[PDB]
Parts: sequence; structure tokens; C-alpha cells
Amino acid sequence: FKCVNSLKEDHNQPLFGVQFNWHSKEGDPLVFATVGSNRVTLYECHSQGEIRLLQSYVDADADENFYTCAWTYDSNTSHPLLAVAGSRGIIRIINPITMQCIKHYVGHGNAINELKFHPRDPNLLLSVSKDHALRLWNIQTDTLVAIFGGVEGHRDEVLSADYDLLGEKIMSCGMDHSLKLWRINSKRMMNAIKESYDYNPNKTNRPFISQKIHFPDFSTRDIHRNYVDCVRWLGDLILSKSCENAIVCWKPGKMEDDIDKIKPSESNVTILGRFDYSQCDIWYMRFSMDFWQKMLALGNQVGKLYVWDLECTTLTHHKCGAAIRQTSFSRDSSILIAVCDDASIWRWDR
Ligand SMILES: CS(=O)(=O)c1ccc(-c2cnc(NCc3cccc4c3CCO4)n3cnnc23)cc1
Repeated sequence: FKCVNSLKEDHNQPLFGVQFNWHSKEGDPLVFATVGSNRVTLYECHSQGEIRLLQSYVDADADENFYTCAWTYDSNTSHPLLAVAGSRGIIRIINPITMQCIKHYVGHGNAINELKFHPRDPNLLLSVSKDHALRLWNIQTDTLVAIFGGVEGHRDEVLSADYDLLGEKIMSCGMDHSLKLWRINSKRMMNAIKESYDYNPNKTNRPFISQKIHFPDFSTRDIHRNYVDCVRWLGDLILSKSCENAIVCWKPGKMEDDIDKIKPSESNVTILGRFDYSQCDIWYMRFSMDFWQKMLALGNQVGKLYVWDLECTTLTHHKCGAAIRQTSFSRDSSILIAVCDDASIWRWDR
């Protein structure tokens, strides 16, 4: 990788999220969204390292702080859509062609730390919040499918979550140092998703009833000893990190235990490996993988970018010295974008 460009957003506030749109066809514009301050900005990657500003969304609320964004598409037209959320706890769905807010979802009692769309169903949106819960939304029928939390859910702010390959289960993590598994291919969750598609407020006077999922299907606090701020599935394995200068690769149960045989009472975990690094010991630093899950990237608090080949390289630039909060690879993995605390964006081309 070589650094081919860099820019700074005029708001001068930290950029907390960056996502390439992986739903665009080959030969169609290579676009990424950045979120920071009360802004959402779209950029296009052109040849010779050129980055072109496409559109900006500025929230009507000047005190909003966006923390996350995620791309999806309309299941009937295949047109792209961008979801954004942050400190206000409001999810906004943006039409990226006009950069206008189409619709918004209220409900979390506090900030939203992460948004993720279901890998098979573009209408299923997962949000994770400082209110200790995760919420699953159906953005086609505007329904809250389920709330994951309560008694035996997270006991502190939820920082990240990820669906597995097929979206049969979710792993979440947060300030309580725990990682919890929530199966969404249970008869109860499949029926709730099915019912969310049949719901229409114009044909009934009764509200849609969301499932209250009080119990996870697995839980561990034995991987990290501090806030767990990023979790991702790697097949049936998990990659997760805290502020302890390592990404840990682990699995629930013993070495030969199949993930789908793991009971909620499972007391063991198996550590499979560690990706060690330096100077990334502050809260709120995300790692990311490319589409094919063959590369792993993580920025550190002094503007160094670590890249591992999953099949370590340190990327540095003399002008890049601020914390890199999140990175995103283009779908073909030829471009890696890094966003920083000083509102700077760095483009690295392979
Ligand atoms: C520069 S400062 O003023 O010291 C500062 C630093 C961090 C935050 C902050 C960032 N991000 C989130 N949530 C998203 C999130 C969650 C997990 C991992 C992760 C991210 C974004 C990158 O990595 N926050 C929720 N509450 N505060 C924050 C706010 C101010």
C-alpha cells in the first residue's frame, strides 16, 4: 500500500466512522461515507488517487454527534441507502443520491454506538446502544422486531456487534467486558421477522409487538479485561479487541466444540491466536476486514495503520499523527481509507 491522497473536513471534529459502499457494481462509482460532528459526507474514489466530494448531510441538530454508519440497498430497486446514528440515539436513513433523510427511528434510550445490516436481508438493521441493549429493525415495514437485553443481557454500554456470515446469529460486546451471542435463527426470531413483514399500521389499530429477548445464547468475560469495543466474526471464530494492544481470535467452548452445539451454560472459551500491536490503548478504536476477509486493518492513536494478511505491515505518513478511529477497504481491497481525530481522511492504494 502507498498513500496517494489525504484531505481534511472543514468541521475539524473527529471522524468516528467510515464505510465504503460494497453494493455498487464493477465500473460503477467507488464511494465511501464518513461520519463525524453532526455530518455525513460522501466521496468518490477516482483514478490517480483523486477523491471527489459528492454530497454532505448536515443534521438539523448541531449537538448531534454521529458515531456510526452502514450501507444497504432497497430490496425492490437495488438503489443504495445509508443509515447513520450517534449521540442522540436516533437512526436516520439517508437517500445517498439526494443526501436527504428519508426516514428516522427513535427508541434507544441513549446513544447508538454501531449499526450493522443483516448480510442476507437488506431490510434488517441492528443497532447497539449505551442503553445496554441491541435492537433489530425492519426498515421496509418500519418495525422494531426485537430488543436484545434486560436481566441477563449487557450490564453496561454496548459498543459493537456483528452478524455471522449468513446472519443466523449476532455477537455483541461492550463496557461490561463481555461478549454475548444471540441466535436469530430460533423459531421465535424467525417468526418475529416473518410477522414484521406482514405488519402495516394502516390495516390494524394495534401496535406491532417486538420480541423482548432477555437471555443470550452464550456469554464470556474471559477474553479481555477492559471495555470490548470491536467484534467481528471470522467464519465460526471471533475476532475482538479491547484497549489492551491486541485483537484476540477465539471461539466459545473447547477446541472441538461446534458453534451450533454451544449451550447458554458453556463456561469455556478457546484462544486461537493474537494480533499484537502498539499505541492503541485508548477506548473507541475499530478494526475492519475487507469483503473477502483476507485482510485485517487497525489504526492506532498516533496515526499508524496496521495491516495483516489473514491468508503485519505498518503504513505511516509524516503528516498523519492523529488517532485513526476506523478504516474501510474498497470491495476489491485495492483501496484502504483511514479517518482521524483531526478530521483527516487518508487514502492508501495497493
Ligand atoms: C476525541 S474525544 O473527545 O476524546 C472522543 C473520543 C471518542 C468518542 C467516541 C467515539 N465513538 C463512540 N462510539 C462509536 C464507537 C464505538 C466503539 C468503537 C469505536 C467507535 C468509533 C471508533 O471506534 N463514542 C461513544 N461515546 N463516545 C464516543 C468521543 C469523543
